[PDB]
Amino acid sequence: RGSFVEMVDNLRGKSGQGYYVEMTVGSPPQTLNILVDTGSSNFAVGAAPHPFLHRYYQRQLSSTYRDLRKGVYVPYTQGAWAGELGTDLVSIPHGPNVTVRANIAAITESDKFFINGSNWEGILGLAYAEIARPDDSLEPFFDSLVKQTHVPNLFSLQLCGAVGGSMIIGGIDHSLYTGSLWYTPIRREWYYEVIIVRVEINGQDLKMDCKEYNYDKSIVDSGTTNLRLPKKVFEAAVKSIKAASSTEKFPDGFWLGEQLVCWQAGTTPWNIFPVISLYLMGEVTNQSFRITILPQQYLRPVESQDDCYKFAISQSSTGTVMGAVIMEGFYVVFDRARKRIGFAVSACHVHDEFRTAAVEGPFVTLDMEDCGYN
Ligand SMILES: C[C@@H](NC(=O)c1cc(C(=O)N[C@@H](Cc2ccccc2)[C@@H](O)Cn2cccn2)cc(N(C)S(C)(=O)=O)c1)c1ccc(F)cc1
Ligand SMILES: [Cl-]
Repeated sequence: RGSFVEMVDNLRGKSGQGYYVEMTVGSPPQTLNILVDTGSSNFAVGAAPHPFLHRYYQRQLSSTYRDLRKGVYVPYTQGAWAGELGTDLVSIPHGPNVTVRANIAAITESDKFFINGSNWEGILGLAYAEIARPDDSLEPFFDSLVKQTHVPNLFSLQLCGAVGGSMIIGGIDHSLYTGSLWYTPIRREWYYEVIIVRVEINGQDLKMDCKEYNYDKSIVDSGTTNLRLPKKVFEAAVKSIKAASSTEKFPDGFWLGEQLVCWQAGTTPWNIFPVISLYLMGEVTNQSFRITILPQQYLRPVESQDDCYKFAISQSSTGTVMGAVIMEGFYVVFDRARKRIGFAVSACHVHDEFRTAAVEGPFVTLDMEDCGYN
């Protein structure tokens, strides 16, 4: 097919509990399934038995492992782990045709980090060194890949929800999207931080000051399931989504992610729930564009003749997190060489015969440089 064909369809996800790619570490080779996380910057692998791991990295069998004689601990919003730093050879067999010596944290203990049944045994933090632990001197995997090889400084993700998808490393594959790509600047290289300049629920502007949508940051994060919104924005958005979906009433806990609602298999009334649009700053002064997701992205299946769903927009106290809810609508291009992130409608996103996810523009939006937090 296109020149990156052998990286298409290189991601899997088991019951929707994270998308992961196979990575092969050490010598002789040990291949493990690695969750792709654009919200963090450590490459870390299970390296000791755990009840939720089928396999783990055995350093003593790899002749090329080098111990860096330093511990590392990483806490996330969900979960934490502790382990030991070293370096070893790493290749991605359905990724670029190169092998690099990368830092690797060997996870030896953890709390609420591994997910039973998820089939992944480590994490690949693809964001930048500023947020790596123990500190920014520990080079992240993608930085090593670009410094040691010819691979261009860009990767792109198509996360296909319900689970699989593609991680194209070093380019873009045009089969994975339709329409045009539209780009927003990476505001700052730490997380993949972006600026959200307007939010609409079924065409209706939420009308908050744009500084509320980015307080205290907005990031794109493939290792977080939900669209997470700061408190005032979440409360406002729920009020508006309730109002829009008012031909059916749901208990208050459903909008808090505490109750599920189930429909008989195949009857979910998608049409009653609104589309949600986020407008992002564009590449030209005063220009923006909008990405629009469907309830097939923000109502997530929980795995009888019953389709059960959880509402997967939730409250955050650390800014807007555009997680898998947002990314499953779109092919997302992390164009680190041009400090920008591109969105296009994904060729695999879940939709129905009446509505599809969309990426549209340009719009005119003034004073966008004021939306960001300082
Ligand atoms: C793998 C699974 N992920 C979740 O279940 C999940 C993970 C986190 C979280 O902290 N993610 C960490 C990395 C990590 C990866 C794996 C385990 C723990 C943590 C970094 O990305 C952000 N981070 C950096 C510093 C602080 N935080 C938060 C939440 N929520 C808080 S939620 C419920 O979505 O609002 C839910 C998944 C399932 C389906 C998918 F399509 C995609 C992902
Ligand atoms: Cl097209």
